[PDB]
Amino acid sequence: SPWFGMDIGGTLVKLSYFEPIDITAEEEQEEVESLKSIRKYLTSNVAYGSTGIRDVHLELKDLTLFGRRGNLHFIRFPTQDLPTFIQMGRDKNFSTVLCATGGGAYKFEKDFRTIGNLHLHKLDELDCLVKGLLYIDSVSFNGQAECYYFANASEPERCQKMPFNLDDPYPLLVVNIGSGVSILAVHSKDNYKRVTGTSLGGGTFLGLCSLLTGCESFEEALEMASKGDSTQADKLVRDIYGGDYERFGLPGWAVASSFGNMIYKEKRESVSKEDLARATLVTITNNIGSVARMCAVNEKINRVVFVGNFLRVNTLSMKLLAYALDYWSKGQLKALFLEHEGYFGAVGALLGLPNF
Amino acid sequence: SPWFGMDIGGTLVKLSYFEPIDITAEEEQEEVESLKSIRKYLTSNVAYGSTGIRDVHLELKDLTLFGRRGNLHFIRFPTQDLPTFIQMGRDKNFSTVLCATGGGAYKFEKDFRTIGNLHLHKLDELDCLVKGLLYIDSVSFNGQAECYYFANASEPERCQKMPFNLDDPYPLLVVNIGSGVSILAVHSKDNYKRVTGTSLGGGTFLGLCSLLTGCESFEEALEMASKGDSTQADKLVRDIYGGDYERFGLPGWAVASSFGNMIYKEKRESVSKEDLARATLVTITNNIGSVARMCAVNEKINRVVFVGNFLRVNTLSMKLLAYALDYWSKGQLKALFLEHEGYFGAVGALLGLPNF
Ligand SMILES: Nc1ncnc2c1ncn2[C@@H]1O[C@H](COP(=O)(O)OP(=O)(O)NP(=O)(O)O)[C@@H](O)[C@H]1O
Ligand SMILES: Nc1ncnc2c1ncn2[C@@H]1O[C@H](COP(=O)(O)OP(=O)(O)NP(=O)(O)O)[C@@H](O)[C@H]1O
Ligand SMILES: C[C@@H]1CN(c2ccc(Cl)nn2)CCN1C(=O)Cc1ccc(C2CC2)cc1
Ligand SMILES: C[C@@H]1CN(c2ccc(Cl)nn2)CCN1C(=O)Cc1ccc(C2CC2)cc1
Ligand SMILES: [Mg+2]
Ligand SMILES: [Mg+2]
Repeated sequence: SPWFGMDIGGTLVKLSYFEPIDITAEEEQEEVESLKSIRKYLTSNVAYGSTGIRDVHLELKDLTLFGRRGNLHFIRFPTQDLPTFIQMGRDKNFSTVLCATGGGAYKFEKDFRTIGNLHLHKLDELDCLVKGLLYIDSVSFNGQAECYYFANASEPERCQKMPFNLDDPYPLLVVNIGSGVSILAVHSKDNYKRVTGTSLGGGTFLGLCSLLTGCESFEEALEMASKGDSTQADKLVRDIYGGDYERFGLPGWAVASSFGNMIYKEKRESVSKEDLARATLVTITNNIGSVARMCAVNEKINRVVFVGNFLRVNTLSMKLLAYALDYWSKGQLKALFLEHEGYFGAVGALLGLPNF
Repeated sequence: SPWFGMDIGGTLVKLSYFEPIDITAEEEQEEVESLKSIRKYLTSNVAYGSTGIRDVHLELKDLTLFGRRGNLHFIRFPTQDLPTFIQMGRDKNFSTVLCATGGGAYKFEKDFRTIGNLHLHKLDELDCLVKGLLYIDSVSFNGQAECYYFANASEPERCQKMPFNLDDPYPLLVVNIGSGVSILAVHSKDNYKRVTGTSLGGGTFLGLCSLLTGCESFEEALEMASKGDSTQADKLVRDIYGGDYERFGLPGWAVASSFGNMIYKEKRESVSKEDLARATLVTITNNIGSVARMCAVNEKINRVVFVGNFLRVNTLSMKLLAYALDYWSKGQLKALFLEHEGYFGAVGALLGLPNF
């Protein structure tokens, strides 16, 4: 049986697949054509159907897992297309213990059981996130750091991505930005809590963008936002005060009211779709950073790691988060990021396989 | 000189006016026609021009202030129309010490000084809020409680507005929902801090609503929202899990992703403008309640009072706030509201008049 871990989220399915590379001669005889066909299909394609993608650059090579050497692969596709995945799974010449997490492990349990003799084991979506994150960081990204930060995030001429060491990772605030946001306080390998969450997450960015701009993809939304000026939509401190609000240390450039200039008909008429995309991104990202900061201060944790796919190919939000956390905490908190940010739940699920 | 206090916000100007009612015979001789004309104009009209409104139901009658008996009046108009107000102020037969707060006391300082021999004294917008709130509560609302809560906010068949006693008001978390949000921790009459704020406030509700629905007023936006179903736009916990997320006590009805269903083209095509208005209101209100709760827990304050004009004629948001704070704090925090919620800064400004 192939070794998969699966995180079925509200928006995306993430799949970790361990490809053995130490297959012997007698081991290839004792394996069925369908097992060979699935291994060949997964490793010889980087697009699967019309919406599946293997993130080739994330592959972990020559990993020893469960006493075998192999490569760990990272694949994603829309949860909306899970029926197609399950149909392909029921197809002839494919007849497995599947560790699954995320909400969809429960919602689609009965659908996975249409695959004959498949054994589905549901695991908790935040327990899998924790052990996946700790595992990838422990094995490294092919010898490079899994974790990084933006050095000198206050100065743009200096702000550069730099590796960050998490060899003693506790305590840790994990901010999981998916469709919504979950915020976790990790005190040990076996001691963590969901301290809170927010419903203003990646799905809010994509949903509002689509309504406001007509964009048809996450990437198109980000490309619109990169061209925009959020201050066309947002009311700033200087629009209210005429400059800084000195008494409480609020700089004139801080957003006083997100989309607050859109109360004026003449401004709604002059704002561009790119401006609205950028205002949506800034609004969502700042609120996440602000909630993360309050949780860090309350939990007394100074390391905040942001994960989830809201941040993939999204350097705008990452830099905004890095700069904001540093500025508003007056340097007391650091924003940390992880190369495998969207996949930790899927890896954690795969790690539960020995328990079955 | 008439006794005014003025709070010039990013969206609305609030004006408190003290009308003396113990004017003697010899006092009426020694007063100028312009002073008489302004008193008559203010007390004989409830609409001023096309956008000024006197909130007659809020009037405090037979108040003793600065050793005089009179009535305290509450008037509001859009900051956008302040040029008209200043022009009327420069008009002949109107030729005052004006205590002003809010950002616009600084932004429009030079404009107020076009009124000859007017003396403008700027006061801080949150210091004025505190002393105004404490003062109105101390004098009562014509003998009724200024402060109220929604009893049994978890049960709708029982949930009713009830008076709340703030005779010993400290400590207190004050959540000021204007264009944006400021959150204050009040420990004594002279000891308070702005613990944080959020840029997702009343101007976000009105701005996003106008973009999403075409509504042209705050009241039209609220009326649209009252007819809508936010779950048409929002992705709920049960849309992701199929039911409750038991492990972390998240009910199926909780919003997992605000506007998160709008990532699907077919749902954007079926959602109504009323649904989007309601989703905007729920998103803004829940985020405010959530931020207020984190601040209360961190500050160790169990009384949270919500003020600002986002909540005027807005019982939907008030009940949402009451229910949410009670539910998510498991009954440890109570949402408190104030009858004069939009005007405390203007009253605080007026109270600074003796210092000049
Ligand atoms: N190709 C993509 N398609 C859709 N959303 C994308 C894509 N790439 C990035 N995103 C963003 O990533 C978010 C989904 O992140 P993800 O961590 O996979 O959440 P999820 O697990 O599907 N949801 P959840 O149930 O809340 O944990 C979306 O809301 C988008 O903001
Ligand atoms: N007639 C109205 N016109 C505009 N907004 C209204 C009106 N009635 C209620 N509101 C709401 O009340 C909000 C303004 O509240 P308010 O407390 O007066 O803020 P402000 O002082 O003008 N802004 P700020 O500079 O942040 O303190 C608006 O954003 C709307 O959500
Ligand atoms: C429980 C928290 C805090 N909520 C409030 C609301 C009002 C108040 Cl007064 N307090 N808290 C708002 C919603 N929440 C969330 O976690 C939303 C949420 C749930 C579930 C997910 C992921 C799918 C797992 C992602 C996101
Ligand atoms: C300083 C706070 C917190 N901000 C962040 C952002 C990122 C991070 Cl990481 N942390 N905090 C977001 C903005 N803020 C505000 O107060 C916004 C704000 C300013 C001013 C007003 C009123 C006009 C007085 C109303 C509202
Ligand atoms: Mg997820
Ligand atoms: Mg204000």
